[PDB]
Amino acid sequence: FQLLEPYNIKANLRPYQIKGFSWMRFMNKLGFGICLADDMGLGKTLQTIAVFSDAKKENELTPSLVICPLSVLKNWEEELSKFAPHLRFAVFHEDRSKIKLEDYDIILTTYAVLLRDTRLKEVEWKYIVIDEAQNIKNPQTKIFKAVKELKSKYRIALTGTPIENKVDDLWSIMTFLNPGLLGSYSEFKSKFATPIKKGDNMAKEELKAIISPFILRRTKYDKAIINDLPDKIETNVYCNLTPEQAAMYKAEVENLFNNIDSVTGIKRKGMILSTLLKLKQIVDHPALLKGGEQSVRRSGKMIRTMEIIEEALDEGDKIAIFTQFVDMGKIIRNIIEKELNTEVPFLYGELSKKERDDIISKFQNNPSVKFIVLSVKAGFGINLTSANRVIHFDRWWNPDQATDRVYRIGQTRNVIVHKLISVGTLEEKIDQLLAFKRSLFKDIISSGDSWITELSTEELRKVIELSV
DNA sequence: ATTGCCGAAGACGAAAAAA
DNA sequence: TTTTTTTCGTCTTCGGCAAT
Repeated sequence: FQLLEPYNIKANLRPYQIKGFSWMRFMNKLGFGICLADDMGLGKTLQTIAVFSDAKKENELTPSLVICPLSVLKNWEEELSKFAPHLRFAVFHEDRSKIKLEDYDIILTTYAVLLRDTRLKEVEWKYIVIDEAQNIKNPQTKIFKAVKELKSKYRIALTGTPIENKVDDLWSIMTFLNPGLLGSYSEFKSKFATPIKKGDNMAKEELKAIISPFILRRTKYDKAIINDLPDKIETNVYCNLTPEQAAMYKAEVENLFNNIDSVTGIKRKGMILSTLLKLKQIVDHPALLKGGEQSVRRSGKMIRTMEIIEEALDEGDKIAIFTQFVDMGKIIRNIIEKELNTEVPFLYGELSKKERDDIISKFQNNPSVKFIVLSVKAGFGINLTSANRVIHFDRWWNPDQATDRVYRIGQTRNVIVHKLISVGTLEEKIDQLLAFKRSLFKDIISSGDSWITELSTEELRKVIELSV
């Protein structure tokens, strides 16, 4: 064994990532299928990229395949090009005929697409990374079928949850990594499964022992790492619009550009403001403008928010959701309370200082109260030191750590901050400008969003209009 | 307390229409 | 032939509801 050196990775890997990355490689080189199971938050992706980078210099990368959930496609896209500008990749999703596999180091696909494309089926793959491997639990599924039939020199199954404790899920992921290690799903099931399930120790102990050398996992509270992680970790959660929202969106956009031409001056700014405002609501949830049933299905953000809440809950986290519309504040609280059948305090302006402080007390002190929804604009006294998980539903903060400090966010415990952005909306494109620069793109942008009202009818169109 | 056979719903593509 | 919006269809998990 030996700790490798992050190759041309464009970032500083914390100790545990330098040990998980090199532990992964070491085993791959000794010809084994391993599984990285660290907690989301520990950055499996990056690590998995450090591997790629090194596997590339030793000439063992090109061509490798990554199979992930649609949810996280742009996530790899982004992390790849930022941390490894030097690695060539292709997204295999649409117009997949205009893509020649072999001419790229890496190829990103979807479990979905694997089930409908032979070209993949028949390649000599160096690496094959199954992202969020839970998508394979049931060996009866077709994707399991489709995935085992693939050809690979090296494999890595990435998962968020512990496999060491879900007997049924272990097999597929394990057998994919190293075929045979557990026999047949039938054979396995009646020597470990039913046995372990039926209360057995000599079963687990062994089963564990056979597997353990292929599974590396590190929680966010592991002494080793609690103090190395940044105290505030921020990921961008990509959301898709529901057909309904996209109609409304498209509807409002192609409407401003039917009157914008008519007017100018003061009214041009105002016009673009409300139309901007209506958009920022349509992406949040359609009921904000149409009323009607406040369902999770009507909104893309609500769909992702629920998936997140699910994980976070899986480690008694205390989640805090922010939103610029009081009305959105009520819907979110309503949906969560009903669906999870839990208690959810909601804090916004109007409430009496005595009311506020009553809620913040329920949040940090009642063991059962796991959420809290806030609809306020920073300049008040909110004490959120109990929150380890935070969600920004929409972009409610004045264009930050000086905003998190108004509340006591980093303060007392490591915290993961999810930032929701609707793909193709003005939400993603406006980041493409905040990230565009903060030397020439940061001064007038502090002036609220007024800076957008001056843009230019053609530029405004590229920014607010729905993209593909 | 386990299986197992609907129905139902949701998530994703792809074919099918059509300003 | 194009390009865009709708509808269609497959895979898959899960909530009953009977039945051992």
